[PDB]
Amino acid sequence: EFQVLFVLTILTLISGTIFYSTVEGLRPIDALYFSVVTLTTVGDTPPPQTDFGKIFTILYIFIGIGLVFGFIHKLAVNVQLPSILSNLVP
Amino acid sequence: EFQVLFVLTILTLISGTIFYSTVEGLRPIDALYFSVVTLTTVGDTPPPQTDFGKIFTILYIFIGIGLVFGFIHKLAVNVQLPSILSNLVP
Amino acid sequence: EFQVLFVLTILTLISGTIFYSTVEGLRPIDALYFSVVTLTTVGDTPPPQTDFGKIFTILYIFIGIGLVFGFIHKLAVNVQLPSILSNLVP
Amino acid sequence: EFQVLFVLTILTLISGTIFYSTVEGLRPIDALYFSVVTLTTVGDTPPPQTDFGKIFTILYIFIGIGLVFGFIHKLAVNVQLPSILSNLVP
Ligand code: NA
Ligand code: NA
Ligand code: NA
Ligand code: NA
Ligand code: NA
Ligand code: NA
Repeated sequence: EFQVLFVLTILTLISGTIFYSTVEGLRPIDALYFSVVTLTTVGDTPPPQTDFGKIFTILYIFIGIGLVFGFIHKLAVNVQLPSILSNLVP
Repeated sequence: EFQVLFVLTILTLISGTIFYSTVEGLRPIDALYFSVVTLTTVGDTPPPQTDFGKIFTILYIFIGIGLVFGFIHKLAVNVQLPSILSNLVP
Repeated sequence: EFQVLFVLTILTLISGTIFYSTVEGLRPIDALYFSVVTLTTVGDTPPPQTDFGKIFTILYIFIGIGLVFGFIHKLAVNVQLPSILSNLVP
Repeated sequence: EFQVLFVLTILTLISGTIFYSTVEGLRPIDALYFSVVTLTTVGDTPPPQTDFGKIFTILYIFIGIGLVFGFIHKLAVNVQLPSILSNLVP
């Protein structure tokens, strides 16, 4: 489960990194950052400047938001919860 | 269900596209983009400049956020989940 | 329930409108807009410029986000859902 | 539960405050603000300017978003709900 959401999240971010670095001309790290803050809805960066960028982003949001939060709802619910929960036991 | 959330999401975005292109003077694609990042809460674009735009946006957020995420909670929960889940079966 | 979440959401937004118009010097409509996009996490506007504004916003987010989404999870789950659901019945 | 989510949220924000004030050169209050709007997804501030800042932020989002909302889903669900609910009783 977690490992699978891990991989799926990775592929989604890799695709975003390749897309924005190519079409929006971003450095890879900036392309990855944009992909991450977009899918997590933080959206603290300027929007895409090209129409291709805008269209892809719209589809990217709809298809990737569900996956990213599903993964997050496990990274802390099935991995970080116990580590802290079990330790909260004297 | 999915098909219905599909259509409802479409109508909501169409209304947003017409509204922002007319009142905020955005090109249709930019009006659609603003509508999408607003309802998904990414909000990476500058806010509306007119009071009419601000008022509509406030109402648009409250009435459309629930629908958009409901749709998303199906596009990946009842459509993208199986496609990957079932295939995860040797 | 809905009517109560309605009122609670209203009071929260009224407080935000008064606060930002006074401390950040925003016109009331802009103060209301900032309050709304902040609590719904759209956050498409520039952040507060004063330290008082930043501190209040931090507390405002933590105390109001839960309420605002609870209300939203009813405005469409217990009000907009039936209207469309029941009508989907031939 | 609440008290524990309280503390965990605190530590996460303290780490963010120290990180951004040091690496991005922000005043402590601004570092705390950035940490808060990032983890709650409001993201109304300019993104980090350094690559170290971008990388940390990516990891910070994935590890802290779940915790922050879990806490929020208690600050109003197990603390602010009764206070208003019980009082709604004549
Ligand atoms: Na956001
Ligand atoms: Na945002
Ligand atoms: Na912004
Ligand atoms: Na958000
Ligand atoms: Na933003
Ligand atoms: Na800007």
